Amino acid sequence: EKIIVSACLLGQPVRYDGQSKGIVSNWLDALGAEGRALAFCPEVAGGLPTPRPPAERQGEHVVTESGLDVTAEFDRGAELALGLCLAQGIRFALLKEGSPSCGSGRIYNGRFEGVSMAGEGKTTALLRRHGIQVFSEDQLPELALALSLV
Ligand code: SF4
Repeated sequence: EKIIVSACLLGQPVRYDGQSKGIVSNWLDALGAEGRALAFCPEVAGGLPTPRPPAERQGEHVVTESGLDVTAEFDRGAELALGLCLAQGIRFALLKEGSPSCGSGRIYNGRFEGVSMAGEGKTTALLRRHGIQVFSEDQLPELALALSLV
């Protein structure tokens, strides 16, 4: 049984600033070694470049600080994540917290002022709407238990 993982959590330099959010986790390493962790970046899959300017949700819209609307790419990446899960039989996701794409518990408020609020990213919202459970890097034991049970 596989999971879809935010590519940045696996150390891939696909973050908006070309950096990575590689996490230290023996369990995630073992899952990867078994070919069960499918790296995925909604923003890069949606057609956005690396690097790219920061973006925040404003309701259903996703915009940059300058007002550029990038919802089309966010929604494409969200739909490609779902497509990958349906094709591979994946029903769990390990996505990056705070992201306008991958956030599951929190996101930035859309005012470009460093203020976080409770909410979810566009990919997470789509995945959960289709019955796929989304966990963050702060919920690895919960995700591991859910995956061990099936
Ligand atoms: S879109 Fe998601 S997977 Fe891609 S770099 Fe941003 S947080 Fe990581």
